[PDB]
Amino acid sequence: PFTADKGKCGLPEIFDPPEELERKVWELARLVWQSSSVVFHTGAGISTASGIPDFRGPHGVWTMEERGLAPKFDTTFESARPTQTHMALVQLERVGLLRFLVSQNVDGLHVRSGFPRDKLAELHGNMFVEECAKCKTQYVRDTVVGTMGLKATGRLCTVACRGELRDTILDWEDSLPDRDLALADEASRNADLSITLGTSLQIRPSGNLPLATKRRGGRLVIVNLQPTKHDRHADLRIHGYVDEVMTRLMKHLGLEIPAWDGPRVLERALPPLPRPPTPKLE
Ligand SMILES: Nc1ncnc2c1ncn2[C@@H]1O[C@H](COP(=O)(O)OP(=O)(O)OC[C@H]2O[C@H](O)[C@H](O)[C@@H]2O)[C@@H](O)[C@H]1O
Ligand SMILES: O=c1c(O)c(-c2ccc(O)c(O)c2)oc2cc(O)cc(O)c12
Ligand SMILES: [Zn+2]
Repeated sequence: PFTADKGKCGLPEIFDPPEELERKVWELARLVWQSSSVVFHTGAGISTASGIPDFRGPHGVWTMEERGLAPKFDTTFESARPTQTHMALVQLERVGLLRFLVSQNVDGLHVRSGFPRDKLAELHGNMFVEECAKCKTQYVRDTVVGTMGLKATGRLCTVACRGELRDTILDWEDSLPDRDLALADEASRNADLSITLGTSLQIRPSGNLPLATKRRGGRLVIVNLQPTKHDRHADLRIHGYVDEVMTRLMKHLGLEIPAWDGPRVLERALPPLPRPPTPKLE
């Protein structure tokens, strides 16, 4: 834990100049239009624009620690709002353009945005989620569960059980929840398009799931300000802020980014909404 390898921290950021950024986001649109099964992979980069620092960015938690400085939070977890990127992903699922969403984020924003939990793998856990050690029932709380490392929180299960509730935050030693990783793995293998957003892809095996898409000739898009572990495997690398990339993508797809109603939990995806007809792609 104290000597846990925190990987490559504080690499220089890359900014695609505007003409190139505009051309890459057009190519991403073309890829989304052409794909049968689109899977998104998110990391801490999608939450930096809500005030939650990442881990390995220039002011990330691990980067600052290396330099003997502290990360800065501009929000609590409870007062953090979903970004434009978070809400774009909600809409993409609703119109059937996203098959599944794999996140390394513990910040609870995908759940709180109203993204359906049955299309989400939360590989590293959720700050707001406790789980019955007996029956495995999960409770999505309105405040952060005050423990980390799969510890007893002190609350008990209420299923019609009295099982001990534990946090879902993996420590360095803990392996990924089997359900989340198994669904994330099946989605990534069966996808013909994996898109990574604000992850450096340094964690194994979370960071490696997008590569599974390349099996049977799937395509891989990496959107990130820094270099990533798997840059050389990407069909398309977009170096720009994920909110800029996603608002431009949504405009190309003719989709609006929906309103956030405040924190709301959706267990099961709703029936798909209508979406714009597809352009002719030669
Ligand atoms: N607004 C932004 N737009 C685009 N890219 C961004 C933005 N902000 C940050 N980035 C990029 O976002 C990337 C975020 O990379 P990392 O900080 O490694 O986070 P992870 O989610 O992959 O960390 C994985 C696990 O490691 C930890 O131990 C935990 O257990 C994590 O769950 C950077 O490369 C930024 O350049
Ligand atoms: O529990 C914690 C936590 O999860 C995170 C964290 C950091 C960056 C992220 O991008 C993120 O999603 C979470 O930081 C912390 C920093 C502390 O001083 C104390 C904590 O207890 C946490
Ligand atoms: Zn129980």
